[PDB]
Amino acid sequence: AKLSAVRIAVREAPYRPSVVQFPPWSDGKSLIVDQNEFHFDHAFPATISQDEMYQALILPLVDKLLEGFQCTALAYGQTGTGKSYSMGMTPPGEILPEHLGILPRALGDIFERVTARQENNKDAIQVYASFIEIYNEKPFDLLGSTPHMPMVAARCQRCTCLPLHSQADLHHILELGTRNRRSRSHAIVTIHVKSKTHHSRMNIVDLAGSEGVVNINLGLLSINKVVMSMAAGHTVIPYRDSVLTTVLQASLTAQSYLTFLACISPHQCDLSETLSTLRFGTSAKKLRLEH
Ligand SMILES: Nc1ncnc2c1ncn2[C@@H]1O[C@H](COP(=O)(O)OP(=O)(O)O)[C@@H](O)[C@H]1O
Ligand SMILES: [Mn+2]
Repeated sequence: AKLSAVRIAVREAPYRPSVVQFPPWSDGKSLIVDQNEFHFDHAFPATISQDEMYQALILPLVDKLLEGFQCTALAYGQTGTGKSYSMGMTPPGEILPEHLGILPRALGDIFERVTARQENNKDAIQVYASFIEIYNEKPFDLLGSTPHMPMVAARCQRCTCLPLHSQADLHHILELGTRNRRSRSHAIVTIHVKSKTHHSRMNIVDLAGSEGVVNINLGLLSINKVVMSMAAGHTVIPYRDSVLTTVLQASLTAQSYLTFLACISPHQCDLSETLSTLRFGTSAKKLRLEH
């Protein structure tokens, strides 16, 4: 069995001549860069607001998460392309309403839907949040008592989950987790939706720079492998090829959802970096086949 859906989106960062061109005639899921043509499920130009991007890219997942399916939204790309901004990895309180990312918007749609069905349901739903960090291929629980001690054979599930009852709680753990953060640092804030009989996760991954100057994008590449392995039942999925695919092992299963947000720079000087990001995207779309 394979994933329910693997979606790929691209978002252009604010300009400061853009190498990113959105054809005057297109399905709106295409873009051209350096004479090459890329086709994805979404192509957000720099003028698209947080709200629009969330409504189109994540909102749909809230329903799957609620029906019990594991969901992952992963942002990757060159440093400074709006990844952390996009996933809303900064404390909500200090951020203006229009600039709030996916994290706080998703938590709100979750609460609203849980409260709108707390009377008519199969059984009460509990909501928690975990904050993990991968530093130099080593998982760190930023919400635990030892936010500086690697994990092993127990990082997937074992990871302090703090209760969530309001945006205030999300702010707290986002503030806490941040203060516990010390050449690549990826963040994974998982919104856990637990019930007596079901546990579904919404993994919001905010990877570190993909630029250069096992490599640096072992996580990313490892995901593609893992994906292609499920579409053909290789009997042995390479979940351990990287900490990233290990920590997200319970979410990289059949019927689970995965979405990539490729953030790119519109600047000429980042041409090579922007192309790498786009190329990987294409591969992810290719492996995304058969699903
Ligand atoms: N779409 C956007 N709208 C307004 N400001 C943005 C946008 N995207 C990025 N920024 C700003 O650019 C800077 C870098 O964004 P950031 O997400 O931290 O890059 P990254 O996390 O990928 O290294 C931050 O000040 C962020 O607010
Ligand atoms: Mn960042």
